[PDB]
Amino acid sequence: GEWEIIDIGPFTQNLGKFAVDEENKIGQYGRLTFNKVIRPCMKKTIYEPKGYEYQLYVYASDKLFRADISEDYKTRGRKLLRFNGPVPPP
Repeated sequence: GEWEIIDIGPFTQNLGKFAVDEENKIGQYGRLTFNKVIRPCMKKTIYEPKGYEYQLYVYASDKLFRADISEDYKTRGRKLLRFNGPVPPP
């Protein structure tokens, strides 16, 4: 469907790593150390253009953040859209 809760296994954990790595290039929160992605994790399907958006809760340097990631359907390239926090536990 258009909105879907997905698993928090390695694929999702690696999305969270990507978000923290990208956030370290902006440096808003200093040098963040990736800890863990936790539930819930949301996958939005984009039909035009084909692609996905992922909304994650990711612990980094033992703080909780919300990160939004785009992934292109055809090339699978990723972008960090949004990285906010600390946020309350879901």
